[PDB]
Amino acid sequence: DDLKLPRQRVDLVAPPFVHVHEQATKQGPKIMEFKLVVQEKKMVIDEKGTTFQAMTFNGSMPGPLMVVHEGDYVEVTLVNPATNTMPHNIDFHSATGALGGGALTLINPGEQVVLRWKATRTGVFVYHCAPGGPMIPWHVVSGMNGAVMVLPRDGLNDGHGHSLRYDRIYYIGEQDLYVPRDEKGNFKSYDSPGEAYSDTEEVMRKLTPTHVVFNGKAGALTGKNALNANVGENVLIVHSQANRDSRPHLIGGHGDYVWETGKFSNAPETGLETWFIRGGSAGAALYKFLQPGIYAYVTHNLIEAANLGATAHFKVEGKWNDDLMTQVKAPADIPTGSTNE
Amino acid sequence: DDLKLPRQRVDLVAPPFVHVHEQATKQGPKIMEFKLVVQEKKMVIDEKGTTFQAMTFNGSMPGPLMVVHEGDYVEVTLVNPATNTMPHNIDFHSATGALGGGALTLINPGEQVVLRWKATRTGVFVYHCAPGGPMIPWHVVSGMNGAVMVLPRDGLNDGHGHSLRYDRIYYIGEQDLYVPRDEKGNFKSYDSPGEAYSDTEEVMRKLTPTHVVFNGKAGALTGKNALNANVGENVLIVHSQANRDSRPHLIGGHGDYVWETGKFSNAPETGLETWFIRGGSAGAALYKFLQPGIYAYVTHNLIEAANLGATAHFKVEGKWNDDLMTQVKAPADIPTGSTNE
Amino acid sequence: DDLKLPRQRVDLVAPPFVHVHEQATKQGPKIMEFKLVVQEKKMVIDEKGTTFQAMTFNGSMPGPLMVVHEGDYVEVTLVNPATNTMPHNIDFHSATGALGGGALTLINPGEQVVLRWKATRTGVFVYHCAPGGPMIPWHVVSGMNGAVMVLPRDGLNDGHGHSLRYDRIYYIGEQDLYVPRDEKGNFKSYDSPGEAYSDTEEVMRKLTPTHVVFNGKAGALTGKNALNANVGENVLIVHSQANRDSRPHLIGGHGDYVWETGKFSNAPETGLETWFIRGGSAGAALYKFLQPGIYAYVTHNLIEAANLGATAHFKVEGKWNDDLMTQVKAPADIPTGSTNE
Ligand SMILES: [Cu+2]
Ligand SMILES: [Cu+2]
Ligand SMILES: [Cu+2]
Ligand SMILES: [Cu+2]
Ligand SMILES: [Cu+2]
Ligand SMILES: [Cu+2]
Repeated sequence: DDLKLPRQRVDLVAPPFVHVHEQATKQGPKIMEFKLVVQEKKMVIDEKGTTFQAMTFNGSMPGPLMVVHEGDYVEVTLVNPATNTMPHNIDFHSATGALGGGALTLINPGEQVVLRWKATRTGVFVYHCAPGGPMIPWHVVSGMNGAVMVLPRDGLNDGHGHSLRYDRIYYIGEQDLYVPRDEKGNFKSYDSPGEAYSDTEEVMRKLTPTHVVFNGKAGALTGKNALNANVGENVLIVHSQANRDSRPHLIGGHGDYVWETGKFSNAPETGLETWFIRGGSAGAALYKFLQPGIYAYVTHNLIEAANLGATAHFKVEGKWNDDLMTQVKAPADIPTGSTNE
Repeated sequence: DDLKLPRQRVDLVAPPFVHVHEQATKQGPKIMEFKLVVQEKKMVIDEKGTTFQAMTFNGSMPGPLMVVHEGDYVEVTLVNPATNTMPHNIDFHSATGALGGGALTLINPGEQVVLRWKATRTGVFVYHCAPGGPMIPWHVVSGMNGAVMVLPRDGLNDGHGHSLRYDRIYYIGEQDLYVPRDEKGNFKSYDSPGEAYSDTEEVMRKLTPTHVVFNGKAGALTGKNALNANVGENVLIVHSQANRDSRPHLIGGHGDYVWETGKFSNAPETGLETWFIRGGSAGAALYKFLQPGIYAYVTHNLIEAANLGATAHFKVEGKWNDDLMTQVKAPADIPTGSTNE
Repeated sequence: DDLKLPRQRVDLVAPPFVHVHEQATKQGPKIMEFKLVVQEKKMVIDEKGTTFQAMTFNGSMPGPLMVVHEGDYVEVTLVNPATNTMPHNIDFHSATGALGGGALTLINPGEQVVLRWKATRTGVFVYHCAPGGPMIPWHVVSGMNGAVMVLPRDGLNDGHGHSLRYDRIYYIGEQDLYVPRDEKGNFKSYDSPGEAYSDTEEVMRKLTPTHVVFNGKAGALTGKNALNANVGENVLIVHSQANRDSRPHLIGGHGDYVWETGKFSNAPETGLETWFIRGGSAGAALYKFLQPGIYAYVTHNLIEAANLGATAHFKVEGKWNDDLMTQVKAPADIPTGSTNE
């Protein structure tokens, strides 16, 4: 029975940015059309230049954020070009049936498939490849995961009948990676994903990542690729982790409104210091910036954040508020008449 | 001062099934009588036939689910037959005082003990052995843990004054296991729990399980022992983990109503993709099946799920709903006029 | 523009105790003055006498609990005596701007600094050192972390308009430690923090602690330093973990009211068995003791609790309530007419 709704083609953009969308809408349900192209390729994952045999949707880790509204249909064309070596598929945690779509989307290199799923559940959700068996974790931790956001048609709210609107949105995909080392402790390089598999599975089995990165590599979202904001802006930070827990924290800020389980039918928690993304999920936090300067956005296992790659920066423009915080006395020599024992 | 209430003897059944019970009841408080018999025995824990020196309540991992109502008394006869080698006891996280009952239930082989605890707290709760000191984790990770459910007398509700009723209930006990390996990486076998202890403690200390299983072994709840359901049924899935965190996910479904901390005085969260069972607790999720087919129920560390044992299946009978999901175009060769870069 | 409020100097006390404070107050906002003195020193961390090159605020792990009210200003003098070897600073997760204060408080040995932050966010919050880069995790896991509590001016409430008042408060700071071992597996000793660093970083990178302790050492809060309470007392247990997740559980009790994300703008959950402190946060639980005796307070990874150091005790005075729990029959030989198969 043909589905007779308007169609809208969406052009995806690379994370941490997000394709243009409306928050609140008075449009009715549409068939929202997306295309994802699998790309297997070697990628650089850390500041020392370590390479990795990655597998991606659309060439990025994470895959791009898709945004629709409650009641829309999502029609995804998944493409597996013949330059790839592996079969792939896609599982939407937002979707109902057939293992999230994985049981309807298995494609060999040289094939494509078209899946439609109804967006009946609001929130942010993981999507990931899941070919079967041990290939499921391997494809996911090789980079084959992203997220989809299903907004209420009226946009976000605080769970107490007040509208919430973001000025800016960023998507932070966190990736646990498992890179083999040689006898001397150096990371090993491989010429194909298949050649990396056996050694990689051994590292995976011990459940300790070698790297934990945002946007696919250590330092991806620092330096010149820091995330911009301004004092007074309400920023939505979507965070996903398809395989392993995370504990996001905005250093020098808070989560004003946090859906740590990621589902907008639940009221957000207020005023959090650190929240928790359970592996296999996406969550989201709103924050209104109150101070200018550099903020570091981390997982608050600080070892992961500082030493395995999992730090992003915000650079926030505006005027400093000395009522909220001030340096009363700059560093000075301890007074000779001090005690301090 | 004798307690003058009606007595009801309950016959426990092996997980993942649950003894017969009422959800809502107009019966008053009763003394609900249960018996648990400790059994130390070698068990098979994975598809390659690895054996393990297990210690169990009632011969199963997990121990059986006990179900009572708020205000009932629970009178447990704990039996430690003289064929066992170790002292054992029982700690109910549902109970108040004496380390959950552990300080009143320590029995040598050849002894039994009778503990009564009042079910003053609603929810699902862990029970476990806890003899003292380093024996506490060892007995728990050797299999000596289960769960108890204390239902409100009016049954479950959504926290907004609407009754919730399940058509079916399953109990998923997740077990982290720590099996020693020899110099070549093969799992070691032992002739007794005591002989396994020193080598097992060394693996335990590094906090990385070798196996993470549902119902005591990899593949326990797949193949012919898949969990049955039908389209339209509301299924309650109780999940426990006595020692280590888990992140349950129903692949192709959701948690319609989830008590991830497991306590029915709190309203459930709605529409979750993945939830979180903190180690040392039980949680519960309701889901109404909307699509037929195979569903995989996992912890969403996919390495744990696919490679360490932690996958169950549901086989759901009914009619496919093409409005919720459909394969618009089956796999086909990428059109020659396609781009895809 | 000078801030013209009354000033109040607070004398901090060593954990697990808490400086005197009011729960509800009709005082207006004050500038609450605190001093923290960094101390680098070797400390004993386990029952076998293992030593560790620690770095602390005020000589303790955790640093002391600071207590203020919503709307107060907190003026902290941070002192780094010239006997220390390292630069230090302080990041308050309760504060807004400048990386929580870290970007305004970096002091060399022989210096001090004065930071003021407005207590605009209610809850319990971590504070920690964060000098920069890989020094951030190293200083934190060397002991440089504590917590601050920002109470509502009306004190705590249940989120349903009922006041909650504690009779007693304890602060449990949990510390993950990473102690190097030699080729034979023995813990290594060092003459300075700098000399320990390279070997310690290698252990940190594998993300598995060697020790997980409360109040700075295994057994700190057992034996003669057990935590006292009485039947009928409502006890607030503040728990922090600056780097790694924890799952607190009171063995033989419950969490009557739990803010596991730690922020008093959110209603607490009721009747929990086990709760979850996400690494980089503090949470809090109220419990009214109903039974006398020993209680063990653990992280419910029981391996961590029994074998890596993470057990505290409460010793509770009062009268046993046989209605809540009783030993119906003491241990006895299994009756000859028993079956039990
Ligand atoms: Cu794939
Ligand atoms: Cu998934
Ligand atoms: Cu036992
Ligand atoms: Cu327990
Ligand atoms: Cu420091
Ligand atoms: Cu921090």
